[PDB]
Amino acid sequence: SNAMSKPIVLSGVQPSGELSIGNYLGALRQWQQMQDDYDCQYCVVDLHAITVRQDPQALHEATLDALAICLAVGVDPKKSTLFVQSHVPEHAQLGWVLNCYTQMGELSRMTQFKDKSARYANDVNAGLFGYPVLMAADILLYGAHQVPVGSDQKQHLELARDIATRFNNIYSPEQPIFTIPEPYIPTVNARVMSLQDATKKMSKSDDNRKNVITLLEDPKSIIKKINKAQTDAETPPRIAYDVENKAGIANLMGLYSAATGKTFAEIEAQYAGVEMYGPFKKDVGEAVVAMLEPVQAEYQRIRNDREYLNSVMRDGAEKASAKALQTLKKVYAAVGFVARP
Amino acid sequence: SNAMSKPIVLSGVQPSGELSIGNYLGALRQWQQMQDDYDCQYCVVDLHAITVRQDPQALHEATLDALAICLAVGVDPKKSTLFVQSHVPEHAQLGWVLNCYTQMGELSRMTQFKDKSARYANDVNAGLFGYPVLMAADILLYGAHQVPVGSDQKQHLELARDIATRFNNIYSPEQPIFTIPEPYIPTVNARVMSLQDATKKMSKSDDNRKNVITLLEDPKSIIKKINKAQTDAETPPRIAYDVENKAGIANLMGLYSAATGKTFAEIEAQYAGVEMYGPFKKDVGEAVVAMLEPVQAEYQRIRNDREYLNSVMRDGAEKASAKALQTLKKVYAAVGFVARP
Repeated sequence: SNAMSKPIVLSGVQPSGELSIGNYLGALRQWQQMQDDYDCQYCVVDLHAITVRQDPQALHEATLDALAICLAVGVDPKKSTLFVQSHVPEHAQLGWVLNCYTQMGELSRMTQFKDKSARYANDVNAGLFGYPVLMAADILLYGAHQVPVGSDQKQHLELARDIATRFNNIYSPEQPIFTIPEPYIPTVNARVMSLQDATKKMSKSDDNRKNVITLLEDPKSIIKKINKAQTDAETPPRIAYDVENKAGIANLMGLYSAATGKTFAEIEAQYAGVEMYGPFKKDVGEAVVAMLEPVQAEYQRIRNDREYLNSVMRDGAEKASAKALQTLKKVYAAVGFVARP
Repeated sequence: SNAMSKPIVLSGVQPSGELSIGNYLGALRQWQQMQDDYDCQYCVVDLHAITVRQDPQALHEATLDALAICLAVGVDPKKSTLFVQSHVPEHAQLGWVLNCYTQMGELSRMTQFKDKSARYANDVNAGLFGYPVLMAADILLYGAHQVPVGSDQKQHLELARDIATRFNNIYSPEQPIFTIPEPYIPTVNARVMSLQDATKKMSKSDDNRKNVITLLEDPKSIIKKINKAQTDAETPPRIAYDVENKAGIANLMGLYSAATGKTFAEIEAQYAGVEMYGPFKKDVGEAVVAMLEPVQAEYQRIRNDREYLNSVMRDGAEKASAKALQTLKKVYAAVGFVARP
């Protein structure tokens, strides 16, 4: 009654890299609907970005890029809580407290830290080590019931659960202070594969950019990449859906289906008797451009309306802090701090 | 012109344990004067207290105890910046950022962490590991030129210097953002020794309480402890100052001198020809009670005036945040964050 009857979801949005068409089809395309079915928070995680050395100007602009992509796919500041992490002071504050309820061993065993320790040698910074604790704060501040996490963030989510449980057991065993978060289950299981290796999931961090279409990719680059996509060895060519034997075509059919709304049964019929993949790949690229272009256009407009973006940031930070401060006050009272008068 | 012409000093005040008469004579007795000669901040470090498991109610009350002891020795909220750490949100915020410029190796080699790791086994928490970074934030927020540090905090102060230098070299090599802090040099080198082992400095954390007089110790306990203090083996007894050969008497003479203003030359003359230590120890205990009692009385009054304490906390947090936020904004801009609009 009413937001109180929907689950609370918190999503972390990175201000770095470029989102892929897999991220779009697997997640962002569904955000406008999720905003109606869940009480959603979208946090642009700039405090986590600086765990690796960032060019300052690039980070600044990437933050605005992330905010604008959220708006472009239909995140509404009035219907969701959309904000930049560093704008909401409660995040770092709860993070410090939660450090005191996190075991060193729990952080040292994190696979993401162990990788970066190996890459950076003695330079490895304490932020990279500690960011799972800050992630836990990010989630727990909002009492999120559900959190979307990639494969590489699952261990981190488990630690958040462990920290919340530990704290609740100490301070509030009968009326818990923290909600124990669970993974969010996406409503579309998109299967977007690397364009030149259809056996491998499309990855936004792939060094091989021939495998990847990004959400803000130039339409001409999208067309070229799709025209060079893996098909299959079937002779004569046959456009039919089959992941095991026709993986490349299956990936193209999945893209065409997403872009046009056509079912695999309609696509098979459309190309019945066509013994060539070239025209089909042209059709797919054009369809993918037509799907993304409207998002790109909305993005490019929103992105250069700084007065609007500032309004969004201001209103989101206020809305987020109002919620987060309630949690922070309860945590501070529980551990024994004197409340600020 | 005018506060801008005095050095900035930040002192950390623990909300745990009990301050000793050595802490009083070595440090706190001089705070009223320091407040005039330096631009002083006194931070009650409750965020650092929770790096070890605290009873919540005990921590709450210990915070108020610490605040009241500062006021009782003459820290004036109008002349100094006196506040509780957790009341000023900028501390945890800068702490997170500074984690990202601190090497894991720098924290792992800290002697204080290595001790606690050995004591707590797998329980050792990430707060105990990371608190040098938060200490650095506590200092750097105020642009402190000088920081009083005990032997056990010197390594931590060096890390603050290292972090400030590293950050300045990256972001501001010509116009530094951070002031590089140095140790504060106390104006009185008090030599307050353990009462039953005059060869060892009096320690507030001594398990042997017979060695320690605390600032808020009951006068009757002070009298008993001083009457059982170490003297020396000289026969006939002779009250004369000599640290190497008459350490126990030297310690008692130092206490009597502090308490009465009498020089060692006056004390020697006062007891000329007196071949007994008993009357002298009675005189010392009475003098020490008379010195501390007025502080105790002011403390006990201030401590139970919650409206006043709340005023002090409110005004101090406002004053501290106004300074700290200026530093935080500069740091956030430098690393590349979008400023909250």
